[PDB]
Amino acid sequence: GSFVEMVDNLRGKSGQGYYVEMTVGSPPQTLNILVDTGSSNFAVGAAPHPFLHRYYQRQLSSTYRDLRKGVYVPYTQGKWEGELGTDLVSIPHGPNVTVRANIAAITESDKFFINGSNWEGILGLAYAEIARPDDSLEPFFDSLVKQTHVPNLFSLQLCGASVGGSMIIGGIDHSLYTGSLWYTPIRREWYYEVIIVRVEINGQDLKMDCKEYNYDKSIVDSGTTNLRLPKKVFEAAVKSIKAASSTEKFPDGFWLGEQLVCWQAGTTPWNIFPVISLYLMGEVTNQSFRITILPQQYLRPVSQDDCYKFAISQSSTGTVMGAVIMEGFYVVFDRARKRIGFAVSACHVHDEFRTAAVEGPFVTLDMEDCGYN
Ligand SMILES: O=C([C@@H]1CNC[C@]12CCCc1ccccc12)N1CC[C@@H](c2ccccc2)C[C@H]1c1ccccc1
Repeated sequence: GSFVEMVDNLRGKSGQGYYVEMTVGSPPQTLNILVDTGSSNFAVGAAPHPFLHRYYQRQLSSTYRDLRKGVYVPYTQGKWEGELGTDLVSIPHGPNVTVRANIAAITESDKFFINGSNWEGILGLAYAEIARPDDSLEPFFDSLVKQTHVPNLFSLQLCGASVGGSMIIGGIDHSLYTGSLWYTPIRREWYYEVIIVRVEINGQDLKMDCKEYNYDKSIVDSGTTNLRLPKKVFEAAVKSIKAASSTEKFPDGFWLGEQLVCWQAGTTPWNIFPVISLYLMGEVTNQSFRITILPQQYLRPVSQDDCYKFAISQSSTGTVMGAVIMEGFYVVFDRARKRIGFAVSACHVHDEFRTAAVEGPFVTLDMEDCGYN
């Protein structure tokens, strides 16, 4: 394929995020940068920090322009602060272009950088609406599309377990997937917001009002590890997953992520755990499709023992389809056509009895009733 040089341009550690090399300034300064479809700022470590091997040195970059305004990104659960500027940015294993992008130079942070993650910054790939300090700060990808002829599309193949993957910028690599691509509309351009219309555990409908699946939003977020579900959905899903996997018993805290369970090397009974199906709104009236994930996806590896964390968790800010979901699939962020495509990944981690799937079409009525207003 023509996109060959962008294949396998992602690295990472399990549960710690996928990152791509980005080259900033003049002369060149290359950093490892977290690929995050759940935020909208391009920001880099710019001062020494215990968890950073390298950082951005603005004084050494002749093309760096100070924007003379501070920037702060808040969280649950930590934060970072820095200075706004612009500089020249290229992706050596991405598109053959160089753009002047907004860059936040991180000078202080709390619980942002992860010990041993090997990334030194973050690439916010979502829309300007959620950018800090506000929506006037053009996100990187917006700059890329405005300044170059790179098509308004990227795609992600995240390969789970030391992890790897591909970010194809400007197109779709057909070697990265099998079968067909199925598209769900981007409801609104802020986060990558989608609509979930039905949930099944081992083919059994969870039978909740579909509004609950998308309260108060459902997003596709490459920077979040887990499948995160609204409290009511989480509880019903856990109750159903428990009942489906009853050939073995697990402590209550396992389902809450407070306890881990370990198996002797290569003896994890994947077969005892159910498959989970998320149905997404399709592109045609009353039409949906489903993506199916294996226990290999939602049980994350954390001696001769393999330890696993239950990687479905509770959320009070909507559903978050994180890496747990994305790792089964080749995921197309077709910004040009306001839609997200899903196909079975060529690097899909499966066993000999079951496989991750993207299947359709299905008939689902009143799907418009499922969205939060
Ligand atoms: O939710 C996120 C991202 C979205 N995907 C992964 C995320 C979610 C899970 C946590 C996390 C951790 C590291 C990197 C990414 C992410 N944010 C970016 C960084 C985050 C932050 C975290 C810790 C300290 C300071 C800032 C603030 C937030 C944010 C997003 C959008 C607007 C404002 C803030």
